[PDB]
Amino acid sequence: IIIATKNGKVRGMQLTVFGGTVTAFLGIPYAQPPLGRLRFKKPQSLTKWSDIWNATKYANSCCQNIDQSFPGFHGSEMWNPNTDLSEDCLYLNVWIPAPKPKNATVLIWIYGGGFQTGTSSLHVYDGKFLARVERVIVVSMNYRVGALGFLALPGNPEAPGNMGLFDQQLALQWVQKNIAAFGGNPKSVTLFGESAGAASVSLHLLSPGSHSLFTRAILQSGSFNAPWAVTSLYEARNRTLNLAKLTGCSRNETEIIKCLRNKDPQEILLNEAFVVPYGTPLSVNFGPTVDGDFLTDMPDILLELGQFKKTQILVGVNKDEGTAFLVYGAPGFSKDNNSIITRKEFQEGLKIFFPGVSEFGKESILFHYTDWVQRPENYREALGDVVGDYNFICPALEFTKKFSEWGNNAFFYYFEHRSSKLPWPEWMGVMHGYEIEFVFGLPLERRDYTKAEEILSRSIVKRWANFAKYGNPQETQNQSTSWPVFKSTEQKYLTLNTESTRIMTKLRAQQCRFWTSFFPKV
Ligand SMILES: *[C@@H]1O[C@H](CO[C@@H]2O[C@@H](C)[C@@H](O)[C@@H](O)[C@@H]2O)[C@@H](O[C@@H]2O[C@H](CO)[C@@H](O)[C@H](O)[C@H]2NC(C)=O)[C@H](O)[C@H]1NC(C)=O
Ligand SMILES: *[C@@H]1O[C@H](CO[C@@H]2O[C@@H](C)[C@@H](O)[C@@H](O)[C@@H]2O)[C@@H](O[C@@H]2O[C@H](CO)[C@@H](O)[C@H](O)[C@H]2NC(C)=O)[C@H](O)[C@H]1NC(C)=O
Ligand SMILES: *[C@@H]1O[C@H](CO)[C@@H](O)[C@H](O)[C@H]1NC(C)=O
Ligand SMILES: *[C@@H]1O[C@H](CO)[C@@H](O)[C@H](O)[C@H]1NC(C)=O
Ligand SMILES: *[C@@H]1O[C@H](CO)[C@@H](O)[C@H](O)[C@H]1NC(C)=O
Ligand SMILES: CCCC(=O)SCC[N+](C)(C)C
Ligand SMILES: [Cl-]
Ligand SMILES: [Cl-]
Repeated sequence: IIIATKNGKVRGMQLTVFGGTVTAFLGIPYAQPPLGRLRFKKPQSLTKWSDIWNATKYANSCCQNIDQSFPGFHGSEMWNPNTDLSEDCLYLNVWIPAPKPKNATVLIWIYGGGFQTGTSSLHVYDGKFLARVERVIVVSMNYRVGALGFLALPGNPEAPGNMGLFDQQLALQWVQKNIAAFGGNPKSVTLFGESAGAASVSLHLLSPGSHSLFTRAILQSGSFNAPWAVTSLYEARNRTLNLAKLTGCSRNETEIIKCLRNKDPQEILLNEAFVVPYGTPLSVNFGPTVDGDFLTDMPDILLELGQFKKTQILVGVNKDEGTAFLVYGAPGFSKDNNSIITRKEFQEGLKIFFPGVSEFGKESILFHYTDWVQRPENYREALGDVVGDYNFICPALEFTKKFSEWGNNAFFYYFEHRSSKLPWPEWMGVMHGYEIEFVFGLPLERRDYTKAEEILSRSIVKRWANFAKYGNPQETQNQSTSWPVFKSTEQKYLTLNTESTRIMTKLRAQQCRFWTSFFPKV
């Protein structure tokens, strides 16, 4: 099938899904390749073409270091790019129902990866199931990551910072100007993403330039107020310079960029890892910064003072968000044994996750998380919760609380089902990033998951779809639990699992009081 867009014609491909058919347009360019003099600069508008652009395969993934901690292991390799890496990577994908819809709601996915990795061609981000089952149009895009996408030199158009965020924004603009041609409704666009993707979504809720580019937002395990989500102006500076020295580019800050623009992508990727003296396993070396363009002030200030797009949001986290990072630096941990660690190892673990923190700061963490209720796995579980609560759960809850205080309906979920096919060991539980497959409906495919998981995925897909279409995450036909709005007082949230869905209140009340009130002082 051939669709006519503002920049030219594009041909897609037909896909057979669940006895039906979906039309996919993989790899549509949405900006001039950020190459040469364009490296480090904001994305430039694309040059219109003649003839038909074949959008029948995923495009290149942006340059990024790859996870090599477990060669041959599907647990980690499933997140690695499955497409050739290249600086020429500003492309997006579109999955539309068949027959062509007339005014369908649009779901725009923004992948996570700590702003350093990720790509939209991953198997778990395939939008064809949603396009098929819910008749929504699914869009996803690749955006620059790492130094190539977030190198910051505030005020300098050569390397202003947040380039990756601008790529996402330019992609959202593309949908505004072109989605109607694919039978989509530019007035009904819901953004959703996980981890850094979620933090990205939350930042679009704060960026004036993105206000008119979408309707609603879904944030899975992430928000800009997460401690790893925004790079301080000081950090950015010390990192841009450290990268300069490491590539023999130290200089006129503008000449520094000119020098870096001659370096080979690999030389840059190779040195990104040492810009931080003692980084944590989250390793967000180059991320969003208050640039004065995309972000006009410290996000915490904007959130606190109600300066953001007023709309409905759906926010949530997984039960064991932190476990996954333990095997990437925490001493005594391993995906090949029960990882029963000691108090001493736990203490060294804190050193790893809280590098620049005072000794008293770490002791307070120990004090708060070690009042045992003896059990050999006490420290193993405490460290996991420490990492999860500090980096994801508490920041997500705080964001939800503050956001809803300004009148908008908000819904919060607590994902507690561990995939029956999870490659990681049992002690890691309901891991970070493993609810994604349920949202994209992979379990709907019987060729693979238990019956219970198929049903769970179906319910989630319906709730996510209803939220996108109507701003209300309900499943109204199968006598399902009603999802209550989250309010600052009651703080009700919904648990998602195979057993039975429940309405609970004040998730991690004691732990977040610690991370949100006390800790920020030390
Ligand atoms: C800001 O950066 C300095 C310099 O970092 C060093 O040079 C970079 C290019 C990279 O190779 C880093 O690994 C180097 O550390 C940091 O100061 C260094 O701190 C480490 C701590 O282990 C020490 O070993 C070095 O001697 C220090 N180098 C200098 C010149 O002071 C500094 O810590 C960074 N600032 C912050 C807030 O972390
Ligand atoms: C779980 O494994 C860790 C890591 O050890 C490695 O992986 C194992 C599966 C096995 O292949 C080992 O030979 C590998 O070295 C164990 O942690 C190590 O413990 C020893 C002694 O306590 C220590 O000298 C190492 O530095 C540790 N390595 C690190 C940094 O984790 C851990 O003891 C194992 N847990 C169990 C079952 O006790
Ligand atoms: C696009 O695919 C069609 C398939 O028949 C082919 O004819 C055409 O040459 C392709 N376009 C390019 C530029 O290769
Ligand atoms: C799509 O729906 C919007 C309202 O949500 C409406 O304004 C627009 O005309 C519709 N587009 C179509 C079907 O032409
Ligand atoms: C509702 O229940 C039916 C049959 O009991 C099931 O096949 C279907 O998947 C469910 N629909 C949703 C949206 O969960
Ligand atoms: C590095 C710790 C384990 C991970 O989270 S790997 C990537 C996960 N995701 C891309 C889904 C955010
Ligand atoms: Cl102390
Ligand atoms: Cl239910």
